[PDB]
Amino acid sequence: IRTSELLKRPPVSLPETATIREVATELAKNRVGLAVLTARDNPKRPVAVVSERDILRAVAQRLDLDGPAMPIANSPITVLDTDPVHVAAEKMRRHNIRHVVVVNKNGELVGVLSIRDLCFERAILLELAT
Amino acid sequence: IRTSELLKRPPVSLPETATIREVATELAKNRVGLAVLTARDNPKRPVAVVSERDILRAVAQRLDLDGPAMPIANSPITVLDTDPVHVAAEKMRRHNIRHVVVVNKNGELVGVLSIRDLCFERAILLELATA
Repeated sequence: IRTSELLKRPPVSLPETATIREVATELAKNRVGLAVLTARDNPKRPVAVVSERDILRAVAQRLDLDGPAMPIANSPITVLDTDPVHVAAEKMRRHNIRHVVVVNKNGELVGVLSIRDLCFERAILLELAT
Repeated sequence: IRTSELLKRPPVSLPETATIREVATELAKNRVGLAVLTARDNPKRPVAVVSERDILRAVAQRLDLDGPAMPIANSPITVLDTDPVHVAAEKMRRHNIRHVVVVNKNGELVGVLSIRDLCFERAILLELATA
């Protein structure tokens, strides 16, 4: 199974100019945990990622949640749409993260894969198990 | 493999009167995503849960983050410390959640199990796949 085969929905993405609350709004609405911030010059080019974890920490620290999201963002960890799903599972495990950003050969955003997408189906489980 | 075998640290718990930001602070500190709210008269008894996802929604809705957490809380979805890990995975899948509250036979809080705990190690995946 390739990572593209498991991608059924578009990822949550926002311009790199997004506020913290704007990211939270899109994540809450789409019931997913990681948002991709995209370049001003290309909305399909990933620049950073913001997790619900980052927003949580912003709340803990009393940051202005209408301020910019980029300062709480981190560099994306990526796999290819062409990569076998075991590579996606390896990066989540080894980087201790619950998502990977799926990009194509040309570096454009294809989707985001969750550990939730890999762990529940028997066929994916058995593939990752062996 | 039992759920108790995969518990890492003591669970994040706060009394049921906790504010939203108090929950966020404790979760941020412990680097985990689910807090258990416990009964005022019994700190061992879970009454509700608040995850980073609930806090996310709170932010999106512009709630007073220094107001009570209970209104944004959910009923605890629990498993026993003696349950096989496939029971936890199934509860996560069927309730569309990424955590479960682990309790003992007397209903006391033992820990919180995450999807991270179940979904990385092969031996565990294998056991989830067999069920």
